[PDB]
Amino acid sequence: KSCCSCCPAGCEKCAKDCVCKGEEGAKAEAEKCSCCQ
Ligand SMILES: [Cd+2]
Ligand SMILES: [Cd+2]
Ligand SMILES: [Cd+2]
Ligand SMILES: [Cd+2]
Repeated sequence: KSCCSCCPAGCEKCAKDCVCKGEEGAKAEAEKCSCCQ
């Protein structure tokens, strides 16, 4: 699943376990993040 607001369901960055799973300062609402990019 997209598992994110900053990533789609294809983010292979999240294909391991959602690299941004940390809902701390890596807010997904952002619509996009800066770890997978
Ligand atoms: Cd994300
Ligand atoms: Cd991601
Ligand atoms: Cd994710
Ligand atoms: Cd990310």
